[PDB]
Amino acid sequence: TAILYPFTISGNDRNGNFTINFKGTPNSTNNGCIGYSYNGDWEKIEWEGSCDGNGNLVVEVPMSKIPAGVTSGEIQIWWHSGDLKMTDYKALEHHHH
Ligand SMILES: OC[C@H]1O[C@@H](O[C@H]2[C@H](O)[C@H](O)[C@H](O[C@H]3[C@H](O)[C@H](O)[C@H](O[C@H]4[C@H](O)[C@H](O)[C@H](O[C@H]5[C@H](O)[C@H](O)[C@H](O)O[C@@H]5CO)O[C@@H]4CO)O[C@@H]3CO)O[C@@H]2CO)[C@@H](O)[C@@H](O)[C@@H]1O
Repeated sequence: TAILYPFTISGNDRNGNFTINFKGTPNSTNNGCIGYSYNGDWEKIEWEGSCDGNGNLVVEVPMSKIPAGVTSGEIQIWWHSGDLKMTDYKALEHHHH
């Protein structure tokens, strides 16, 4: 039961990380990706992790994994053993709550 969150980025700036905060069922098992179209073809930077006792999960990916010229994509949740939602993401110095 996939969940998709669209995003837009600069095509040029690639310093730092793409950081995602999720809230979900404590101790849940979760995975997904950061996906994007690269010259029309879909590529995926997979992520996985378990929520802590408070139900929080932070995912970090280097921005350098997204090729130059890419301007849009989706944060995707794939597997979630309980509940999971994106509460914030940060890329290229910009938070999105
Ligand atoms: O460890 C937990 C659990 O994992 C189990 O195996 C999982 C596995 O870990 C993954 O969760 C896997 O994930 C697949 C998803 O179920 C789903 O099919 C997903 O589909 C994506 C697709 O990959 C792609 O990103 C697609 O992007 C679109 C985009 O949305 C946009 O429309 C654009 O224009 O087009 C692109 C391309 O079409 O979006 C889809 C989501 O809608 O793909 C995942 C794999 O890449 O599922 C497995 C379960 O079947 C087991 O190992 C288990 O034992 C273990 O407990």
